[PDB]
Amino acid sequence: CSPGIWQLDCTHLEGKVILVAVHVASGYIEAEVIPAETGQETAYFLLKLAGRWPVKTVHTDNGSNFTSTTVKAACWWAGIKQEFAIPYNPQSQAVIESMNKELKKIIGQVRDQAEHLKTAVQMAVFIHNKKRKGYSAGERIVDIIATDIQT
Repeated sequence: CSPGIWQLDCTHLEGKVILVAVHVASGYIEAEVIPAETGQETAYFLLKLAGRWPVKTVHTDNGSNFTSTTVKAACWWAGIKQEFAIPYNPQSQAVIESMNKELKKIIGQVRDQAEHLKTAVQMAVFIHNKKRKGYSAGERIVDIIATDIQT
């Protein structure tokens, strides 16, 4: 997949909101637990992600998520463009559903090893990214980005 493409969605659990970002080419995930879905939270997460990885385009399965002035400002500042659903590449959509499915499963498995849901979500990200499938998603993302540096 292009190395600059990410998917970003929110999922719901225990009355809280989990923002889940997946780097399409590797399956690596980043997530945060946010009070409720807001354009301000989506924008803040996008700016954080773009300062950490070379984010070129972001796709989502809820296009309305990216309407607000504040999200448009964050994409403008960071130089991100939206990847328009339209025929969401079949291999790509399959990566995204699969990583999202895997994360929700892991959260459930570690949930009682943490008091708060946000702690279990980050234990689930950690497990997910370090799981060898072979290399892990964490290994794959650094390989892909590092290889992309050198034209």
